[PDB]
Amino acid sequence: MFNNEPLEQIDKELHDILADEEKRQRETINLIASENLTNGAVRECLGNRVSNKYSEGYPKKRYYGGNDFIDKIEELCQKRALEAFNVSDEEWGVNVQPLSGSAANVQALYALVGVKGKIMGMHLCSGGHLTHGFFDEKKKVSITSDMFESKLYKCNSQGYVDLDAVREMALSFKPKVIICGYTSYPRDIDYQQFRQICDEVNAYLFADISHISSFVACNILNNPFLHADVVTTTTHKILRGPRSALIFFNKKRNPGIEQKINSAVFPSFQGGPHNNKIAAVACQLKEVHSPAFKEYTQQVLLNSKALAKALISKQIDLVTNGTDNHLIVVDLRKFSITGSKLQETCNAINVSLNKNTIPSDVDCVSPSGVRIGTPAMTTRGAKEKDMEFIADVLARAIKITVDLQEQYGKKLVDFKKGLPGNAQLQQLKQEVVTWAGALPFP
Amino acid sequence: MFNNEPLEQIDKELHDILADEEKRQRETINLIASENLTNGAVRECLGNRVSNKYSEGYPKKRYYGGNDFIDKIEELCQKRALEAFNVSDEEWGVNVQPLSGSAANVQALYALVGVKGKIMGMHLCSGGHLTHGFFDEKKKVSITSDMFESKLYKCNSQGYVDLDAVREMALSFKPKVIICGYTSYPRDIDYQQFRQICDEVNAYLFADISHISSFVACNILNNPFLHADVVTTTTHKILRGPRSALIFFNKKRNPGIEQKINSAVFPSFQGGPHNNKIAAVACQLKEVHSPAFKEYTQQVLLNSKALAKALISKQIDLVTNGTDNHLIVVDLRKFSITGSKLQETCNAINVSLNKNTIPSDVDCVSPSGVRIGTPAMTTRGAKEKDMEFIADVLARAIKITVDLQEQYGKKLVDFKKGLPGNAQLQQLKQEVVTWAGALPFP
Ligand SMILES: Cc1[nH]nc2c1[C@](c1cc(-c3ccccc3F)cc(C(F)(F)F)c1)(C(C)C)C(C#N)=C(N)O2
Ligand SMILES: Cc1[nH]nc2c1[C@](c1cc(-c3ccccc3F)cc(C(F)(F)F)c1)(C(C)C)C(C#N)=C(N)O2
Ligand SMILES: Cc1ncc(COP(=O)(O)O)c(CNCC(=O)O)c1O
Ligand SMILES: Cc1ncc(COP(=O)(O)O)c(CNCC(=O)O)c1O
Ligand SMILES: [Cl-]
Repeated sequence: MFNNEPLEQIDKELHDILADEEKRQRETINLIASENLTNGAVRECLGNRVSNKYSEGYPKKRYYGGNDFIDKIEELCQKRALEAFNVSDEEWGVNVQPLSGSAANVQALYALVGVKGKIMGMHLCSGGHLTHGFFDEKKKVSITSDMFESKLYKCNSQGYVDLDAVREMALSFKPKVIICGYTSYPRDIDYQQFRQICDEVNAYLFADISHISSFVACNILNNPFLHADVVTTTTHKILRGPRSALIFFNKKRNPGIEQKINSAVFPSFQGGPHNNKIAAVACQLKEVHSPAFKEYTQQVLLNSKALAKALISKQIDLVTNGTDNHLIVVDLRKFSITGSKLQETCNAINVSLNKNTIPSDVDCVSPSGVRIGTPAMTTRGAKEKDMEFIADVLARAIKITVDLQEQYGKKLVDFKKGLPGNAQLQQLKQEVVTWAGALPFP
Repeated sequence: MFNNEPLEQIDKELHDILADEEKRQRETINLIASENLTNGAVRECLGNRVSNKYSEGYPKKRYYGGNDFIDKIEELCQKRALEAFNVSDEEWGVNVQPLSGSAANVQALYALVGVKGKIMGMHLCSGGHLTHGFFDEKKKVSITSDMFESKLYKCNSQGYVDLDAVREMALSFKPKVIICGYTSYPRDIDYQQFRQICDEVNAYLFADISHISSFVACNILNNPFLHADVVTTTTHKILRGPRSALIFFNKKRNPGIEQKINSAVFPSFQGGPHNNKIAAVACQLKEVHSPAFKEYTQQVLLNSKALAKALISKQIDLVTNGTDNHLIVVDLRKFSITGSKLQETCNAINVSLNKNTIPSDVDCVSPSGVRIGTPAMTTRGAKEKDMEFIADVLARAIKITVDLQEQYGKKLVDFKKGLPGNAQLQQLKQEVVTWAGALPFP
């Protein structure tokens, strides 16, 4: 007693928009540092009937029976995760149930410190995530600042994490957890120094590596598994999996931590797991542990270095003057245009990027930067040579943005009016669409 | 620079288990009250490239651009939802971002009351959910009992919600929210009476209708939208959607609730939405609002009544002696077997059900019932005639369970030893597999 007609016959209205969405993705230069494109096999898992099953609990500790095949998939996923991140299952545990990055960080934080617990994290404005304790004078913006007591550490004026400030804060604040790994940080992290600071105050070390996870797995960047008690990551960014999260815990360092984490994910926060997510994650973790994926990750870094170097050749300033990873943050102060203005301009030319704060910024309204990344475009086959064109397109959009601002003024409402119909933008979009439309698309 | 091989070529190990899972689903008599089977169209959405997109924020208020088509899908979803639940978009608002039911409840609860906030809900043992404030002497099991202050109200000895007790509790406890709508409750709810109690104490009315959402939408059962401040529901159960949740808020009763609820989902708890989820939900919400789906829902109730009646003709006791909905809870005390033993017996015969508490039960360990539901089997085309056979199968499983307990003893370890190779079970399973295997499968 069901309708088995395909999506196109069943809901033509919805199917058009999805096909529209498909066309926009394939015709866009996607520089969102956190975005990627999943392969058909990962999308087959996400559409699988495994999502039908309710399997509250953990493998071999299910509330319900009929979970034999589900248990194999959840165990296959945990093995592949520990393998991919070069950790021993005797020494490290992992939870595959968190639905997304934010849920996983909140669940993990709760496990470690509990309600009213004290946490330290990097500020959103300096490159931290919302789930790292972010609040504002006006509001406790994140649950992580409301169900926990949070202190926030700023990066220095050159955009690097300033450890002296971190230690100064840890000794005075005395938190139970200190979080590192960030949302818009273009450089590598000194985990060892974090581990040294955490010990002095007897606090846990929490590394959130969602943005750089692939780098850590393939040993191109510093390894937080050597020093951290907990490691969290999403699977949908540089890792190129579905939208999900992973929580790693150091049993050797903290016995009895497995129970706290596992009980935090369920039943403290979540109910039934999403089995299609888990199947999809397993599928990508196998790809992650192949010499080919290491190649791709290497390619992402090469493209990022080349992109940075080309932007600098065109007189564009980058925060910290470059990158050790997949992402770059452009300081736009010399051009006197805001990041929101450039983002608007870039949408008009089918270039996806995001406005981003810089060290000088005092407000999340009017940020002075944009953040770009290479993983999506690297997934689409762009090589080092292709980055000069991306940099050229961005330089042209900056100039166009300056021209329009000269013509209509700094008020964002007035600036947007200049955008529709602009000859140069229509031309620029056209070149963007023609090059973007050509590239391999999973 | 990606691998486009199909799932079978790319991951044969994973692909076999999924086909295994598929075959077990198709060969099982699925009586899990919270389970259903999604159509190909809903799974096409789940596998869609829309999940590649990051769209933090809300429609027309996105952090990033390139969200034109994503915005159409989110607005189309909220529109379709409000229509389905027969509410005016002027009077009610809905949030479509929550990843699952538990997340949605925690988010909604936080919006209304905040940290340390006072809430009241039905106890887990009486048919309430974990997200309704569940705690135990040994620990605060749900975040809802830890981040909030919760009081729990029990049903009476006949299995009915006892309003006198709720009022007694509300006036004494003075919570900001009172929750109704349950995980294992076989009868309808008097929302009006709840609305009265809440007014007496100035508390919000929260209805969780995930198990009965279809009955509320198609108007076979009482409408909580008439009385509640908030309605929450999952989309993966009777509604037949993907795994996701919806949060409804009454704007007329509480202006400025829209912002409180919306900010709670993001950026308080979650980050990026899962667009494939939202797309999937829109697709099912269209089906919900068709006269055909009302027929299916009607059929779920016909099947449930018939099943209760057939169980009773076989001398099996039901909590509240019947049902007003899709679910039944069987009291097993007269047979001196526990729910866990019957669940084990039922997995051996490919009958999916879950152990459940009954009013007499003091502790969650060793519960004296099993909960069954008709939505999955109704989805597979089972009519009222087919229920006598299901009831017959369950009667045989109870008898066999009693015989095995006689042979091997009441200890769970000892009882399970009798299970493998049992001639009657092999026979019952084969009978089960033959009938189940034949039914339509989406
Ligand atoms: C959307 C998002 N999610 N997690 C994040 C952001 C960022 C961000 C967040 C916010 C923000 C502020 C208050 C409340 C909610 C918010 F999302 C404002 C801005 C800004 F300034 F550019 F408008 C940027 C950015 C990557 C998009 C951000 C940055 N920078 C950081 N570090 O982490
Ligand atoms: C798994 C689940 N999720 N939400 C639920 C349950 C139930 C349940 C929950 C628990 C439970 C207890 C402590 C901690 C975590 C738990 F999941 C124990 C039992 C039981 F009785 F079978 F042991 C049953 C049931 C539908 C499966 C339950 C019931 N009854 C209720 N009302 O809501
Ligand atoms: C370090 C980090 N942690 C957690 C999250 C949360 O992931 P979910 O959105 O799946 O909840 C993000 C997302 N960062 C947003 C971006 O970089 O674009 C992140 O950058
Ligand atoms: C009333 C109610 N609310 C929330 C949930 C949880 O939704 P998620 O599992 O998607 O978090 C359930 C599922 N209860 C388990 C069952 O009935 O089988 C429920 O019955
Ligand atoms: Cl999903």
